[PDB]
Amino acid sequence: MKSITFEEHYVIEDIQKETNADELSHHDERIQFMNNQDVQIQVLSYGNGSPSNLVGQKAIELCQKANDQLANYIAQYPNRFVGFATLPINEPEAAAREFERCINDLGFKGALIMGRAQDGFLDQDKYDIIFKTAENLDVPIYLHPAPVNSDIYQSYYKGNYPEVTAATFACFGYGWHIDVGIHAIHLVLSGIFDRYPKLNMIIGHWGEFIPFFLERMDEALFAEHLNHSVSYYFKNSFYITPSGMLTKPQFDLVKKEVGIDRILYAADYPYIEPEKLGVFLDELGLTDEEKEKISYTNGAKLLGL
Ligand SMILES: [Ca+2]
Repeated sequence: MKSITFEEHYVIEDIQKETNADELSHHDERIQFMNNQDVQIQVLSYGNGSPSNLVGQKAIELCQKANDQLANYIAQYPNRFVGFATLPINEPEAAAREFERCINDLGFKGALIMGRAQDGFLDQDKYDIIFKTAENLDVPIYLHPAPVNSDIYQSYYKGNYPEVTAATFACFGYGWHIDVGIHAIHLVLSGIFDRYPKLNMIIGHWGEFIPFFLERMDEALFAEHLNHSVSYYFKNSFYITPSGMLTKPQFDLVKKEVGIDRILYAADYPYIEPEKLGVFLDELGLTDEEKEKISYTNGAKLLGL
């Protein structure tokens, strides 16, 4: 059974010099992984050091270059890849125009945004245009982690242990996942999904802790200004992926909280190269219908394939 994978990364060497298997030129290594793991399509997004974290004209020009080079690559292998836009978030009106260009000119099927803006989370009024654009284009936004701000690193992650421990704790060990979950909650609480009810967002790492507390948020997080309960937005406007963390207890929690229709597959290639990607869905006690949904059908519907 073939899959569509949603959190698969690339970088461009020349863009990296300005800002190894992640390099877009490493085509054969990418295809070997996909073929061996029964992956039909990788949805490609910029990886480490994305130009989306830069400011002004430089951020604009480097995102345009990344998107153009990605589109040239997909045009060579159109049956195996779909593109997600890289946006200069620190320039929101320019980001919304680049989003439109990616969808309408480049044939991309959404955007992946790493971290947050230089001035905070994307619930701020100035970023509303990005979400409005995504709904208008009928495409999702994948909200991905990135390094936390220095004030969070110093308050929460530095402690009585080595610096390498503090850095990994702040990043992929825990911290940047806590951060992206909080960012996604800001988006819900700000009413983005009441303004743009057809908008869908995607989050990785089994929901960035959010599914652990859905029932508790409905009971304890006061949000009477929204049209729906807090949990409703995660069940109806979000999709969740594993990001190559192929662990059953988290899958079971996510299935009970959001349901099978909201789960998409993802490997986090090449930062994770999960050897069990092609067999994991067979170890969860799922029906063939459920396996088909997670592997390809939920994603094919979302991407309009
Ligand atoms: Ca990733």
